[PDB]
Amino acid sequence: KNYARISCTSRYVPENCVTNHQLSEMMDTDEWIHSRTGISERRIVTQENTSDLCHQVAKQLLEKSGKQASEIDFILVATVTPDFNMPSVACQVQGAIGATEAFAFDISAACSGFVYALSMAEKLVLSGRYQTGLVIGGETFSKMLDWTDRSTAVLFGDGAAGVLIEAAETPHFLNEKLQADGQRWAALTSGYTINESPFYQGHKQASKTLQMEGRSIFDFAIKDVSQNILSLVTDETVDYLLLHQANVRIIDKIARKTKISREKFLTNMDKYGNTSAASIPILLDEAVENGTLILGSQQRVVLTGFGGGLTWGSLLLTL
Amino acid sequence: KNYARISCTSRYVPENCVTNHQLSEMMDTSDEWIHSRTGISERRIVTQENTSDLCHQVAKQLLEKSGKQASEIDFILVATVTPDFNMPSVACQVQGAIGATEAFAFDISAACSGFVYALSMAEKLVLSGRYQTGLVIGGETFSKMLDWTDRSTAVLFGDGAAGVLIEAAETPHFLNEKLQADGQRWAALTSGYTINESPFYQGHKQASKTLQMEGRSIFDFAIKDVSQNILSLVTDETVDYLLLHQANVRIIDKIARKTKISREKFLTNMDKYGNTSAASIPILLDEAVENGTLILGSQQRVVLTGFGGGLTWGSLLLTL
Ligand SMILES: CCN(CC)S(=O)(=O)c1cc(C(=O)Nc2ccccc2C(=O)O)ccc1Br
Ligand SMILES: CCN(CC)S(=O)(=O)c1cc(C(=O)Nc2ccccc2C(=O)O)ccc1Br
Repeated sequence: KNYARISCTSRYVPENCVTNHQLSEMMDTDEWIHSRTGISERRIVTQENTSDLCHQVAKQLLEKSGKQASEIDFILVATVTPDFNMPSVACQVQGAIGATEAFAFDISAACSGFVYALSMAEKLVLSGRYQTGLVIGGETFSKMLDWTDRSTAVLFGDGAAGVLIEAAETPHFLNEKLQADGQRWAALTSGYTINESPFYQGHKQASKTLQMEGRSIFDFAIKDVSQNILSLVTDETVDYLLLHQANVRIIDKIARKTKISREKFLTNMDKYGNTSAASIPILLDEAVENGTLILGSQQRVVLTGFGGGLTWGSLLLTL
Repeated sequence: KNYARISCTSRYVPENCVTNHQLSEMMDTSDEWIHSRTGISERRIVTQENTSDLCHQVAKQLLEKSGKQASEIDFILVATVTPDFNMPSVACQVQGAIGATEAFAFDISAACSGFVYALSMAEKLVLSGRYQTGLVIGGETFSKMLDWTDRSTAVLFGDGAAGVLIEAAETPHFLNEKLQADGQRWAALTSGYTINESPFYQGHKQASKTLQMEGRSIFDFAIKDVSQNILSLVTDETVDYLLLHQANVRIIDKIARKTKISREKFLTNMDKYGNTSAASIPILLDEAVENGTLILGSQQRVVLTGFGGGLTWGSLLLTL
């Protein structure tokens, strides 16, 4: 019994809802934002940090699935906006829910973090040493954004979602391709921390607040992510695709390039905008609560993420 | 042929070298004060390199020493809690600088247990049959995260990195592992907080990024929980050497006594490097291979055990 499947899904975002309207009044930018990106509103934290969000997801997953915290063999969080560098968010969550038996760590892979982490989760299970784990992508990008730069401030939201993953009799994780190219890392940065020790003599002026090269990542998505997807499926072999919800125009393009039915690409960024590592799991959980996807349906679903790094990767799983 | 094994090791620390003598003039205290407390004589401190650079060198050296081509690498894991950016990972930055164009890459956050956590992870990856060659580097630039006025913590840490090449093998090398965590104590050991000053945030948080360390809580923690962790894998009979996080030799002394394992088997490293966090074990590992103390493909029973922020701890039992 070596195979793994997703056994439960859960999401949690902050109740504070911020509209393009609100952001524009505040910024001076009207809903060219929506036609530009497919975004209408995101959720923004007013009191929560990232562990607060991931906690909720962890708590909900235990509730809905009816497992004890002590069943969890491990907890991976894919974030790039953790409360601290140390402790990891996962350790904070692991404490908060009393999963005494779990080891936990965070995975740093930007918008690919949830796919990378679900992939690593699958390996931890295939080994036979671990049966049950929680994988959660969570992010509070609002504390990284320079809110007076309308270029990006409008793009990102805060949120969190994840899944419970347990061992199974039959395979579900069918294939995967994980890729990266740090020869283009310049294109999407955040969270630089400046060394001001008495011994440091560099005066590097990297930003602490997020910064992206808009044209580069966009171009990178269409060409590279499209090839990565086609590396796993054609239209005949996939039923749905949950892509990192970073821009609806990317979704459109990737669909035409890949010749995969546009209908099959679920969308979400209208309500949540770009929540990075959280984006796929949020979408996933909505689609399940919508009734679009059903655990055990055997629907053929590919999850594909892409973002800073640069990183990208796809999973083909039968649900 | 799906068993990970360590096929090569290497390490890199900045050139700038800060002796107790120096800190003691700096911090206005004595040579002996520093030494008595830490058990350390000198340690390396960056002056122009970030974690990504220290890891770069490591990867670079593992490539040259193993005579492997970067294009052969399938994955790069970096254990670090002091990255250049949160995004991109140090792992990716390294992956760019060495043209490992075929490898995917990410960071693992698990503080002073990172290397062990990460090594464990590479085993699963290789074990799956999807990947055969990977770099697993622990590197840390913790000097940027200390209040250098405080002789209490700042005299403890040094910078640097070091890691291993892992390759697929016919015969299993990784025998047993136990990874543990206790987030109910995460307050004990913290760094790198980052305050939300968004226009929407109405919370009220102070936030030195500078480390906060509850000394005796984590000292007693290490002596108790680590010991029990080490014993669930081996006893004195079934181990040749143990590579532990180099936090403070007195922890290594007390743990030896609890486990009832020969003290000479616990390799020790800290005089000249100080506490290098995720770096500590893989640097100890490369020195020991220099000495010839450890010999690759000898079948020496070895256990690498880490413990640190989280709280995290964990041990790998592998055959060298
Ligand atoms: C030609 C596209 N341009 C406007 C429609 S844009 O470059 O300004 C732009 C371009 C992107 C983009 O390509 N984003 C990403 C691409 C890959 C991975 C992650 C992202 C992300 O936004 O997180 C998002 C928003 C805008 Br506005
Ligand atoms: C009672 C112990 N005291 C002096 C012997 S101490 O708190 O100053 C101290 C206490 C520790 C310690 O307990 N460190 C750790 C414990 C668990 C995990 C990691 C570490 C680490 O320092 O990396 C290390 C050095 C000193 Br000096």
